[PDB]
Amino acid sequence: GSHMTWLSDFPQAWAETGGMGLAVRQAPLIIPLKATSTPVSIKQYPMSQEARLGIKPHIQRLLDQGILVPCQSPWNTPLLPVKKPGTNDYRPVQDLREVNKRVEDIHPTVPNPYNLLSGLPPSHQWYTVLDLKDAFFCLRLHPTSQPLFAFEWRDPEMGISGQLTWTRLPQGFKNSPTLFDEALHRDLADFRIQHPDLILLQYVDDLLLAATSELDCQQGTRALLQTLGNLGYRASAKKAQICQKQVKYLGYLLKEGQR
Amino acid sequence: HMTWLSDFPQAWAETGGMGLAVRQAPLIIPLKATSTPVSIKQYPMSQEARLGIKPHIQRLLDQGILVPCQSPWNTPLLPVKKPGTNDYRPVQDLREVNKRVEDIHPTVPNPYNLLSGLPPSHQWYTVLDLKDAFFCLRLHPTSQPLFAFEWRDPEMGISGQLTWTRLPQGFKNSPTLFDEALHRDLADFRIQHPDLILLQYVDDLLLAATSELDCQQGTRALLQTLGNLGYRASAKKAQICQKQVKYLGYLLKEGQR
DNA sequence: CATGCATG
DNA sequence: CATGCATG
Repeated sequence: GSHMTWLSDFPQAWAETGGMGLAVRQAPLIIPLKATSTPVSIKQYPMSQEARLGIKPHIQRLLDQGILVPCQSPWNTPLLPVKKPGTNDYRPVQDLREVNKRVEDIHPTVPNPYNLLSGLPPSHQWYTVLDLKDAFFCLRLHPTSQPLFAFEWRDPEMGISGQLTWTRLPQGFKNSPTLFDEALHRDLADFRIQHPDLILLQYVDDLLLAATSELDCQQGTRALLQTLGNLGYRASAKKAQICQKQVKYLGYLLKEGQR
Repeated sequence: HMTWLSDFPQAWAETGGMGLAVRQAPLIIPLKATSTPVSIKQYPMSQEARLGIKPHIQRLLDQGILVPCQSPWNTPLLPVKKPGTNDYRPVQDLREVNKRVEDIHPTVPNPYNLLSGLPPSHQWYTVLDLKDAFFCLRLHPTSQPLFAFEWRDPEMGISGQLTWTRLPQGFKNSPTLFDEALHRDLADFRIQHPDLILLQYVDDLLLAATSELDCQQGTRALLQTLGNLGYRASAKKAQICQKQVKYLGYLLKEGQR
């Protein structure tokens, strides 16, 4: 149709119009520690006022959304101000290595990008590719697990005088990809059943919907967006590839052939 | 009916846990322009009272509804009672805090004027009350300092104060902020169900339908919507699809009492 | 920045 | 054994 019509018919489905997501059907996650792990408090590396100002907006947006909350924890990991090469564009990166080492690994069951796409039958050649924005943040952390990802932050304006931590699955945590992948799979099982004429590929927060015609792809995408929104997820409108015979997915490019 | 608790896990507190209004962003509480922090010292309480209350504080702590803090503000924590031998419940005297917070217009219905506008045509009702309603709304970090109170406890690792991360009890504007929050959230539901009459008084709801079937279809949709929005109803108190129910202290069968 | 590992 | 760099 247009892209704008897609934005208009599904405001709750896109991160750009429906605010940040939160998976309503997902119970708070408990992060099991290794049998012998004990809290570790890695001190915050000194940070220049310039770098701090540079990442302040990132922290603020999260605080305003309740994604970051104040806490007092025996755990602590460094907050790193990563500045884009040749610019004054900063972004925060939390070094969670010491926490990851004390958390038990979860054998990732995420499918191989290649096989996933290699299964698509030649009968379904119309595609819609979406990627959920701030995916991990849509999954809540049980309060007993929140203390694990604490970091230092100071700002009188926000009434923060010590530490903050995440209420959602953090970026940088080793099991986030698989935990999210499994969550979205559970949440989309119903959709798959309601649409036997459609193929749905999903790799963590990346989705590819395949149909036999532009019409079926159109109607399937409407259903998918409505389902994702109701479920509490948010797709990136700016990056979406709706109803095309040629799309980019998981690094792979599929036109009527592959990459 | 046992299908209600099995079919709608997210809508009931028992199966869905502490709620959290997903459409409602953490709340900022505006202080009056003249206001200044108030520090009221904690009145010492019997070691027997600090026991019957200890569990509450602990439970909130563990759910993250309470958090340690250092704040310029401080209000009393009162050891209330009950007929029982050891039934002490927390009561925070937020009066000095309320006097310093900017007032907001009362938008809550008048109790009775709510039922007065109830068509005789709708005689099938469902009464639901939301559990821990105010707690579904979060407090922005910037406004959390306002509600702090003293609890030095070695056992849990508290060196001084604790404060709320959710809309607290005793805060003058809690009833109004929740009522307005729930009203906005259930608006789409009202529009999509014109043949249904929905009354809302803070955390007390009453759904009215023309027939038993309509009530059941309506109730299923309401619970589904509440769950998705993050609210939680008390399945234990719920009166589902029946012509005689009690709502807002009003007994209403086929003739209001 | 800190640094874990595949890599020669 | 030494080290480039992807990733926290």
